[PDB]
Amino acid sequence: GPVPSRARVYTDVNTHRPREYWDYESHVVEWGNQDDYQLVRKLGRGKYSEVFEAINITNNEKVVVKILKPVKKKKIKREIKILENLRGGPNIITLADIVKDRTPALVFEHVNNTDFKQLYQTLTDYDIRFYMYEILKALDYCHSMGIMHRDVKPHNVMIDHEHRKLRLIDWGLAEFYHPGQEYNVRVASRYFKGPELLVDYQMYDYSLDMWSLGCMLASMIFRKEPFFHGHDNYDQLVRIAKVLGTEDLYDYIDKYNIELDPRFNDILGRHSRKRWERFVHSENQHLVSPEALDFLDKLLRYDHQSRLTAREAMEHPYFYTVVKDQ
Ligand SMILES: CC(=O)Nc1ccc2ccn(-c3cc(NC4CC4)n4ncc(C#N)c4n3)c2c1
Repeated sequence: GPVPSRARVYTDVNTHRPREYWDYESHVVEWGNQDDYQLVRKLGRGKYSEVFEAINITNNEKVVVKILKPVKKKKIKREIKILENLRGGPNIITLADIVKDRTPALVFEHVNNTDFKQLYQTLTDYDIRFYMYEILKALDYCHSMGIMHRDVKPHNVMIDHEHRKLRLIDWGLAEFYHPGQEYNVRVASRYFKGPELLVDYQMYDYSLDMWSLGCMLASMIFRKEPFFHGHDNYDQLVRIAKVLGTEDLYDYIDKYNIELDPRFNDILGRHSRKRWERFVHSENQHLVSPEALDFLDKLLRYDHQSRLTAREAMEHPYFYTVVKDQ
């Protein structure tokens, strides 16, 4: 069987908490009053919800309402408990209310989000460093609180650019970290899935989020969205291997005694590790620095144990100007 793994940091944060902190199956949902909100317009669909802008008629606040499609009680309880545990944490979306009427609806703080397809193409070198640092504050916080996001991606990072305001949203896939637990690998968007998910290594941890973050950083500095563009989950690992190289991949598989799907055998092939420089062009060079590439290299690792922690990432030279300015 596969060799076990433990998070390097925040390993036992939940084991030290009272049971109720992480035992979300026992959680009793506190329902607010549905009549306090009126929907204004549809914002879009998720996997298991439709999202609206609304008004709290009680206080004239703009809010966001996520009306749940049918999902198991325990999955709703998990997201609620996590949002409550993290509330007040840096750049974590605030869950403001939970209502019903027999469908449950989560009510969030509204972020005046700048279009992800527009905003990203205006960002300067400084902006990317600044917003990356803001995401790292949210990830260090949630990790320190015993929670993996497991769905870090551009769509789940709301930025009100005028106010330099960022929030990490959509904690619907997040889970509590418990050492030894075998997690579901069927999480995250294709392009952002960590190698652990793609090879079916279940004993993963907070470090998953750091891979996803590295994918975001690469797509921003190189202006290549998505960065790792797979055709499916199998081809996704191939796309990663054509950049990181196959030697390190097979080293990771050996170290954890992972059983690789036989399918993969015929498709991974043999690939050198590429230098980052092949992704730099006249369009993106203003975003790309030695610091950026050093930081990126230390997030995008097969071996989850070798990736930077959120807290370590915050100390990287890439952020020195940002840290001084704050
Ligand atoms: C709520 C959730 O987890 N899922 C989700 C899924 C789809 C959409 C589509 C739009 N949203 C938004 C749009 C904006 N702001 C307005 C300017 C566009 N915000 N501001 C704050 C949240 C939250 N939470 C939000 N959500 C979604 C959220």
